[PDB]
Amino acid sequence: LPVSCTVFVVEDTMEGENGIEASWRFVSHALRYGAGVAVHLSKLRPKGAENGKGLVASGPVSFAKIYSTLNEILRRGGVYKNGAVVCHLDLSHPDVLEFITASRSELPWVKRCVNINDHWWKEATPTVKNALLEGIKRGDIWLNKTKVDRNGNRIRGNVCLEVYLPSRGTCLLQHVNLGGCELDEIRGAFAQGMSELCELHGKTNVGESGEYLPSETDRQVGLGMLGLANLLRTQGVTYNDFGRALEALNSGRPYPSTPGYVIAQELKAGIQAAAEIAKANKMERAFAIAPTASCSYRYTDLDGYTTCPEIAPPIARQVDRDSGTFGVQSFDYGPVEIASEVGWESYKRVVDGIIRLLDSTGLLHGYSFNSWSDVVTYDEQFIEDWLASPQTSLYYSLQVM
Amino acid sequence: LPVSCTVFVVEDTMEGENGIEASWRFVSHALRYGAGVAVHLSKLRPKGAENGKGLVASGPVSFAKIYSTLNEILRRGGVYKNGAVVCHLDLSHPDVLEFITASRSELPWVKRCVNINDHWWKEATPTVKNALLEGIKRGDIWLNKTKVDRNGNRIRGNVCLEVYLPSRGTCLLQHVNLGGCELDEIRGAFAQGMSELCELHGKTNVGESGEYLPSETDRQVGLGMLGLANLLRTQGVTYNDFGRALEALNSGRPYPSTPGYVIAQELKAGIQAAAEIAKANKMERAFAIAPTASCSYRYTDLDGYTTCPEIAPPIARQVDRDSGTFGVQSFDYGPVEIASEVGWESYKRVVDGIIRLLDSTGLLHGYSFNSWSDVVTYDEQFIEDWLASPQTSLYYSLQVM
Ligand SMILES: Cc1cn([C@H]2C[C@H](O)[C@@H](COP(=O)(O)OP(=O)(O)OP(=O)(O)O)O2)c(=O)[nH]c1=O
Ligand SMILES: Cc1cn([C@H]2C[C@H](O)[C@@H](COP(=O)(O)OP(=O)(O)OP(=O)(O)O)O2)c(=O)[nH]c1=O
Repeated sequence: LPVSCTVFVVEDTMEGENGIEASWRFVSHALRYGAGVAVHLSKLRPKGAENGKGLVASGPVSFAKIYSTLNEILRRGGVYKNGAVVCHLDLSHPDVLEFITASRSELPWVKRCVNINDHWWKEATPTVKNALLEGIKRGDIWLNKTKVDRNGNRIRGNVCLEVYLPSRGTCLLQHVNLGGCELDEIRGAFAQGMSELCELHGKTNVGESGEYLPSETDRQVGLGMLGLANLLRTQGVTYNDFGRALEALNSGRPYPSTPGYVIAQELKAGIQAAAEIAKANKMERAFAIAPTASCSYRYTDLDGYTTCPEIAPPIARQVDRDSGTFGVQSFDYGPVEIASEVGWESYKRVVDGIIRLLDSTGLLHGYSFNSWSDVVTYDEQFIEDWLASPQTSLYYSLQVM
Repeated sequence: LPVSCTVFVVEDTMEGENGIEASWRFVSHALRYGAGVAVHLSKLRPKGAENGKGLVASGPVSFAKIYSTLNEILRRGGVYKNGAVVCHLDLSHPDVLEFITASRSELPWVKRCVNINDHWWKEATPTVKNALLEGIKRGDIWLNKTKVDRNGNRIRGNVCLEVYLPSRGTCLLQHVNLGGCELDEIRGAFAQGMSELCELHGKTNVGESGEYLPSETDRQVGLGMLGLANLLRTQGVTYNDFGRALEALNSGRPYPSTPGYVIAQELKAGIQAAAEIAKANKMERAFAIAPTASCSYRYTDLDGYTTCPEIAPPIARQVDRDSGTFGVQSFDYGPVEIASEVGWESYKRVVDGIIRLLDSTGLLHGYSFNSWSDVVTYDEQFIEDWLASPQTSLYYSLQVM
């Protein structure tokens, strides 16, 4: 199916409609088509908890092994080999420590994400914090925040962390190419994208298979953006200037009409237009920023160069992608600013400003924030700053220098 | 349930009534109650077989890992911890070699049995034979023969190898205590046991759960025997004399009326009476010899000593059984002959004679033959002799001296 991702929550019982065995069947079905899953194990009771009629429960870390085996077998046998599994878990779970410290031999083919917020982080003991920092520094444990819908009932993130869905949901995404649109066309492009997304929401028919929710009950769609670096290059605006202009616009402070200010105002106007169009069709959540590693390569800017993925600056001007089918393809991002030159502060400020702009309308799913391992030093201060900032995830740990 | 064992055969398809996923659910259900399973993987296509719509199949050895994980988790969490899994496989399967050589790290918590006969053994290449001999010498691979019902449709052995059942079947067993019955009472005891088994066959209601076959369609029961060594001791008959008498009786040759001959004639008469009673109730198969390690300890002979398990001679006169609940219990088998003193030949001849007597009526399931590793040298000649002899399995590799 076109469904890129799906979300499943497993109840604390072996059998049922959403039982662990039903979880095995659903994961097998999702992997046989290539779509990834995010099996949330936050409800399984802790390991060693005795009920009285002796059933010494094993805990989520035990079933992680079953999911790992299923993933390995089916992905190596599956038609689509791009599927992945992400076994989310909470930070308040008493088992989290074990979940953090399991070596790659025990759980070889499953990524791991931790749902954290202010309360659980504060309550966590120092040992758990140190284990989390060590894990993230080695690139094993991802982070994600917790957000409740307007009714207060919990919603859960997907595989790639920027879309928030309920149980057995699905994800519909569409990307707007900033590099390929002129400054005046931004609002029109945003309106066209949002209208197309609203129209396409009701014609997917994903839920007909009986595994997914019906389309009428979802009321969600994600309008992401890609190709910011090319736009900044074309207008001759550096990341520092764009970040300062975005911060000034968001704070409401007066600012001179520099090109960065014009771009920021155009982005705000387009976001507002898209928000109005979505509100017309009764869309709960509209804006979601997802990585475009597999989608950016098929688009081009005005000058003919390849558009940079999402809004971050490309690590290197030229990228050589190796695929077993089409071989090795060497593409160029043009004379754009790259990670080492811009610096950590400019990138962080720019992403924070854009995420604040998108969130201002209240229709934000999330963002798949990266992290440059060769520049910043992982510390509890870094996690505190990440939690304080409007970001909503921590995806990968790259090397830039 | 009282069901000691069950048999499942998995088809070559992911979904269905007997699909691999149905196999996972059935194995989980069987393990949650302690009853073991014998998941026959002889129908899964070989690893690496391509169909054209790319599905590079993994093979049975891959799903052995899923079954191992399920067994580990559920047995350590299961209420009854006596459950076990035995992943049968054929000798003609092109994957058998891998199945034989997998180390204990890959498949830690699943036993392995090989279904062999004359044709497959002859067709097997030397490397497979050497791998099988090495495996059996280390006590990893068990053997079992192939037998077809009166209609020619294949039937499959259970976990402990002496009962032959169809898919989703069950096993009903009852044991006759030779040590606790006088020489004249043998026929009456056999008749009583067979009548009780026939009566109890139709009142188990195992198939009401929807997983097992209905009781009306089974038409099977197993009348085993235990406590031969005590009987031989009481009558003052050594294993050699009893074996010679049994061989003479079976061959039809004239023989003097020695005590061994009297015992053999009584056994034959009792077997014939039980066979007639079973045939009265239309029983397809009636006689099955199973190990009594967990059942012999609750019975006593005429002199008050504990009866020896099945028909083999006990390894040591005194046995100290350690259980976490009742602690350590030291029981005595009395002044009975033991393994080293009797020798391999006498034991082999006695078991062969008794199995021939039981098979003479055509109502034999099988026998769980042991093997003394410290006496016999494993060679292709040994396997040839085992195949030639009326035995039907090869269970464990013990040490006697
Ligand atoms: C039976 C069993 C349960 N468990 C644990 C893990 C599951 O999350 C949890 C679900 O057990 P349940 O299936 O709900 O056990 P139960 O219904 O018989 O008893 P109760 O209602 O009190 O739970 O039990 C094991 O880990 N291993 C086992 O073998
Ligand atoms: C899809 C898939 C199949 N297989 C192998 C193992 C199973 O024994 C076997 C069953 O596949 P099927 O489910 O029968 O595949 P199919 O129905 O789409 O195509 P066909 O009818 O030709 O089989 O395929 C894998 O090993 N891994 C996989 O991911």
